[PDB]
Amino acid sequence: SQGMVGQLAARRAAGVVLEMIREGKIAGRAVLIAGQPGTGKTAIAMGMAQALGPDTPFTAIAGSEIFSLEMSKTEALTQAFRRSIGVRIKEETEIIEGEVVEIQIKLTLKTTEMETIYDLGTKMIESLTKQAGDVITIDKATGKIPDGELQKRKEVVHTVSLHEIDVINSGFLALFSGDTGEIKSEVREQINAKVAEWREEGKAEIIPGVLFIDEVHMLDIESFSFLNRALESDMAPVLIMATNRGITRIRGTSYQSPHGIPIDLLDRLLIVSTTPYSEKDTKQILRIRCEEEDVEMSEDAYTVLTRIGLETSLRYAIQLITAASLVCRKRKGTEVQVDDIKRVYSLFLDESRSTQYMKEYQDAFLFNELK
Amino acid sequence: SQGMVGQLAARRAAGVVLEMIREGKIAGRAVLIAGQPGTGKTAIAMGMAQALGPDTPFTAIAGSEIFSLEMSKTEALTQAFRRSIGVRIKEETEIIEGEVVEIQIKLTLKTTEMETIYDLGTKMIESLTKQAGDVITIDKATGKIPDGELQKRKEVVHTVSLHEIDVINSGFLALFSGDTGEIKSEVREQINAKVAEWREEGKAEIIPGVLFIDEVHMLDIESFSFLNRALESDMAPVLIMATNRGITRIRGTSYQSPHGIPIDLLDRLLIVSTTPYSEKDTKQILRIRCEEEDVEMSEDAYTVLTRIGLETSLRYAIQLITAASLVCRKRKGTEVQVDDIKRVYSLFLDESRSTQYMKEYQDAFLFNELK
Ligand SMILES: [Mg+2]
Ligand SMILES: [Mg+2]
Ligand SMILES: [Mg+2]
Ligand SMILES: [Mg+2]
Ligand SMILES: [Mg+2]
Ligand SMILES: [Mg+2]
Repeated sequence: SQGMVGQLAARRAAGVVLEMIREGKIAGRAVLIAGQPGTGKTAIAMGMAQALGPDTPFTAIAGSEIFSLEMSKTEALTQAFRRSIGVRIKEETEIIEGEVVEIQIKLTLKTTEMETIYDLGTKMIESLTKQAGDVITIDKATGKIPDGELQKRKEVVHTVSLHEIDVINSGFLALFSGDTGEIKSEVREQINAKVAEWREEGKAEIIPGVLFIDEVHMLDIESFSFLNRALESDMAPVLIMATNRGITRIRGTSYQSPHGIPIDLLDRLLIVSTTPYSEKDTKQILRIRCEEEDVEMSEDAYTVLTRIGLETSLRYAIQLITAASLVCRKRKGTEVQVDDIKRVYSLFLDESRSTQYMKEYQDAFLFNELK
Repeated sequence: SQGMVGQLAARRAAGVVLEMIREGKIAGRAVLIAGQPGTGKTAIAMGMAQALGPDTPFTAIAGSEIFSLEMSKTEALTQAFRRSIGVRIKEETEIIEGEVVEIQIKLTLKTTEMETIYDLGTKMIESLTKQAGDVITIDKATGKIPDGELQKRKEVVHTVSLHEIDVINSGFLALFSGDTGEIKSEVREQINAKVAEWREEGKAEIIPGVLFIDEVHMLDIESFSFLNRALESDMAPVLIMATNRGITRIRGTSYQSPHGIPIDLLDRLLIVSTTPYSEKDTKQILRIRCEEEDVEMSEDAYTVLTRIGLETSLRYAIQLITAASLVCRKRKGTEVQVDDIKRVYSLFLDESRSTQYMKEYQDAFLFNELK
């Protein structure tokens, strides 16, 4: 584990894809992550974005989320793609770094090569109040920590997605306003042009990110045509789809097809697969979520919760970590124990027990009926 | 029973959820109450709102109620969410409290520290007509019941839902007017802005309440996308859904799914379940509804009506309380008896007997046919 747990084979395949992307040998190609749910597909796609760069746009959606009352399928996909396409701007900031020589209430700084007196404002004096070398950024303040020049320059790369720029140009309770969440079509075409001229001027760079679409089988034929068209664009992001369906109907038609994907799009897919998490992987993941939530848990508790993860889902086992720690705090305990796990397991149902919620009452009802 | 009866396990689970809400560990999470109908699900959700505060907005809808001739699905949900989001305003009222020293027809009040003469209007004199210490609110009147100052200040917190404000800004027979029941989209965005500036000024506070959606399986995929988006908002209420369906189709698609809910939304659900009411719980509830309706009922009558509640539904047994008391009043009786229960049970059908209404006539018809 160097960022995530398990899924060694899938990660290995993902690595080969990353080398295709860097070598440019993935033009007009997308990825499909087959496998059952809860096998770390999102982690795979997310880690691929990071592998391309520290600030690579990553967007994760679900197939069902393009059918909404707030947007059209076209608008939903457009936003999904514009969140995954980054614009990289270089900010050039001036930074005065030097050794403090004197303060007068004028600031005299020096490097090993020069010395200068800088006028001091009221905000600077106070800021300064809160003979050793430091840093000062212009139109800003101090950062107490030099040779060469006193005023040097530091670069600050900024990465912003096309969608982020859409919002800046075009929010509180906006969801509950009743009006759609569309972006004006004439605003995007203004931003598409502003970003086009900046790129021609060399002031901006386009960084195609990673768009992850889970439950891709929920898309209909119209939406797949959109995706297929996007893979032919030169600025498109790395498309990654996922589904646990084998063969199924193509929504919008009466035709079966592998994963419910039309052939024109299947033809350009690199298919990978994830397997279910082993007993070791499951406990490893559980341990990592406990540290993140600052939850101390007994070893007998890890064993039980791990078993629950294998018998139900890793998503469900993680829910119980938050619940068990509260049950632990109520009894003034210091670490989650097996009893805490048993209680929350009885209080909160997993998807399988929830779909058969009476079977537990029928058993009890019959068990008492025999008395 | 400290507010409601039975459902100890479900209430226990609900309590653990309340601690998550208060600790903030429920971001992007909703609740699903599985179980059969008539098991106090609404009471659970309602009690959770009260547990958050005395004036926490609570809204209860049914899945089928978003499909109407008066609103669109978007409008129906928007109102449902805006009824569940509260705006808390602090009114600062001046209250003169002091000991009456003299009346002149001028009112002289005093505390243990000061004394003052207040001019008296005609309304005040009359109001006063209807040497001991009392209270007076300015621009109002008297409340006959002190040290410190004479004019003190009392705070009156006011809680109003976003929807209540929508109506104030935007009624008799409005339902039968033929025109839709929409709120102008430009009016909400004006109220969203007025509430936004008040909050920035510290004059208003947003109180996310509790939205309860029963029969959630009636929602279609478009509506579930809306809910999933709302759980990502920071001002959203605590969403609570319910259904007695196990696995069923996702309306708008041809795919089965647990409770007819898409996975993107299932993934973020804490599932609880309610069991059927026991014989003891059922009689307890019946006793409480009698006191509320001011109905005296014999113990042999409670036993019979309780049995009816177990064999049909608690909703139906409660209907018979109103009917039986009228049958009781007709015969000039003082308390409902078994006979009163037997009569109304024969006069008013439960859902099961109503769906087989001829079987009672066929039995009688055949019974006479044999004579
Ligand atoms: Mg594995
Ligand atoms: Mg369709
Ligand atoms: Mg599960
Ligand atoms: Mg019970
Ligand atoms: Mg429909
Ligand atoms: Mg009934």
